[PDB]
Amino acid sequence: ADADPDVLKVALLPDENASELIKRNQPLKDYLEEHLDKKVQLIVTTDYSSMIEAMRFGRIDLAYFGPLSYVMAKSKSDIEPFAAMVIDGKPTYRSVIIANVASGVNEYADLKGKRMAYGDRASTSSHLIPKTVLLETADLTGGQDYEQHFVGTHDAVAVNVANGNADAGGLSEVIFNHAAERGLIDPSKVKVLGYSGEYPQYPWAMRSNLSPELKTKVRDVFVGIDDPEVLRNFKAEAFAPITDADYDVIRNMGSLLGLDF
Repeated sequence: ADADPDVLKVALLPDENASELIKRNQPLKDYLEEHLDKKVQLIVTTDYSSMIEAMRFGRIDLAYFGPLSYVMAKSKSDIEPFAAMVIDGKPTYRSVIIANVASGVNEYADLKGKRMAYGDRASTSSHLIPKTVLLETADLTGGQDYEQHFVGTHDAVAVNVANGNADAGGLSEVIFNHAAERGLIDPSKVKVLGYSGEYPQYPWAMRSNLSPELKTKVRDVFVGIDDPEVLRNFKAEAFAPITDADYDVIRNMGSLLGLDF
């Protein structure tokens, strides 16, 4: 492995359409090239598992993880978290549970015997969180009391609920709220059932076998971002420092999915 590579391979969690992600992250790519004296290569893998595996095998250098995919990767490889975005005045985000207006699902309890859409099995806000909400509020167990299907991206969850392939679904609040704006869905075809509580934001992480000097520079450059043109695409105010212990809440919730830490 190279401790100080000329090119940084930077992976983005595939929570949306790859073209949408590359677009959103272009100003950040430019900012990093300037302040790090590196070439940056943006990567979007096919799914969450393929991103976790690429990290374990040393094929990527930096990664923008979701909370659950981060703790899974941390259990398999030597990585360290270093920054998360502050959006709408907080370093947290929520899951939204939505229903198709034509399904007869008017509240959580009505999901009994119906079709629920989740994103990736390794997703926090499109799997772990909404599954937990349904259990705690309505005593409903996935696969036992309702049908569960995994459709991949958060974009796909919104699309499958809106077109009638699923009766209800769970996804990130922010991704849902911009789905009509992007023309993914007809907003009159869906309604909101409820929201989760607030959970820690997506962590940026890097392989720990980068040089100590390079690791310090990466941390400092991200936490120092105050350029409005980089922040605007993310609707963010800042990049905050983080620690591994900030994700213990997710480790404990993951017991429900059979994960041990």
